[PDB]
Amino acid sequence: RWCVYAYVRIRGVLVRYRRCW
Repeated sequence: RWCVYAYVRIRGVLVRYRRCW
């Protein structure tokens, strides 16, 4: 019951996104 963001390597770049349990 929590959510957190993370960064992924896409297009040789670092993109941030939001995640949830």
